[PDB]
Amino acid sequence: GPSFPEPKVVRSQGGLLSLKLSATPTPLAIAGQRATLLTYGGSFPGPTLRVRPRDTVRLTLENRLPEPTNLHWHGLPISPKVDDPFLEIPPGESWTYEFTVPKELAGTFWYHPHLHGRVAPQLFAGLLGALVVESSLDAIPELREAEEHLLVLKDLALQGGRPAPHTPMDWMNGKEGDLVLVNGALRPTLVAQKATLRLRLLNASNARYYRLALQDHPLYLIAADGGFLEEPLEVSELLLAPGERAEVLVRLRKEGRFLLQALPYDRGAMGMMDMGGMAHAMPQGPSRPETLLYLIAPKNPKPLPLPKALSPFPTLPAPVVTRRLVLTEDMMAARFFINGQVFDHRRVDLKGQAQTVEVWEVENQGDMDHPFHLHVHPFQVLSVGGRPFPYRAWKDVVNLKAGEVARLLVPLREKGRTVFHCHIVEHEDRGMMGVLEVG
Ligand SMILES: [Cu+2]
Ligand SMILES: [Cu+2]
Ligand SMILES: [Cu+2]
Ligand SMILES: [Cu+2]
Repeated sequence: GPSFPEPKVVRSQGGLLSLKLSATPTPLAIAGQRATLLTYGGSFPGPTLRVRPRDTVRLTLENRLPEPTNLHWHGLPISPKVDDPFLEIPPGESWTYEFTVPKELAGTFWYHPHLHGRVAPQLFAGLLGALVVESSLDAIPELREAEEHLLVLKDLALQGGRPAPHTPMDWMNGKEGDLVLVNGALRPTLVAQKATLRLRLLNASNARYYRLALQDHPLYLIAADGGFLEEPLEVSELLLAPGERAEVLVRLRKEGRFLLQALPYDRGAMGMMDMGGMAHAMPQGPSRPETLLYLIAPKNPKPLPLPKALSPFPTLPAPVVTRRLVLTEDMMAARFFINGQVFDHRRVDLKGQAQTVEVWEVENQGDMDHPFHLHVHPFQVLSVGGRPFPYRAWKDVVNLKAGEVARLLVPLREKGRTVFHCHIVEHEDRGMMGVLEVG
């Protein structure tokens, strides 16, 4: 129908989003070919859930997979008793997630499986969808009058009409696929009807990075992972690591066709080489450039003025502890560590106090990029690689290139046991995850 494919939207009704969603192997048409994927709601991506603060969400997940699964409400600062990373929904069983959307929340979030050891294959097979929290700021004219679209960035590889299996190298690097899709479509065309576009961006890939650039145009960052910036930030490109989100304004400057591209980016993935007594790992180097979509500008584009301001970032109490988390790798074993340990669901690694603020220094001592994710407690990135972060906004995933230190301001919110881990999900399944208990 519409030239631009976008997941179906389910909205709350009278302050309640009540929905039954089954995770099921589903025959689909994807990228001009028939394939059986694992989907929520029979679609890839799963449906977009659009809610408002203080809405009630009642989501019954029926597991029709041959293996156990669960849901992670990625980015939502709700209770880890609801967003429970240790829950197992057995095959054939159902579980109902009921939570209230926090009052002070806005932006693009998402849901996907989080059963340790099975995350990478289930996510890669198509189990993912977006959750949008619409705010009163969406009513200001500079945003309301913009044309809005969600872009779910997720790649795929097919073998015999099914998701390609994980190889040993996939477990080491994180699996990337040759089909680089937007909303499950291969290089769709967006024929813009307005000159200002508001694009909600989601990197739902296992491991692929998206070094985003729109031909002949800057991007205006207005929101990060878990909330608005304080004011629009002009960027020439925008890197989205696995699990990250962003919202940008695009102000179309002239008529024409403009490529939105994932420019070449070296995240440190490795190959293997044998050159006579060698048999050692070699960098894959940068990814080849990918076209994500074709953007057709309307006739005589006159974009709206940018919003002068978005949302003030909260003033946070002085922190009461500093934590250091060091990431390391054993590439040939495909094992990944935090402070020298692999995940153990029985072991509590960190113990913090709710409503206190902590400083987290996360240090990448590996040679690969590692996008560090913390559940339940959104954070403020202060600096990465010794460079001050140029905006204030809630994030829940922060990318660390090799050698870099990120300093995060972490306010602890809901009490309970939750996790932190690399969002190259193969690395999480292979041990790069730890346990935080908030009391
Ligand atoms: Cu996630
Ligand atoms: Cu998460
Ligand atoms: Cu990693
Ligand atoms: Cu997680």
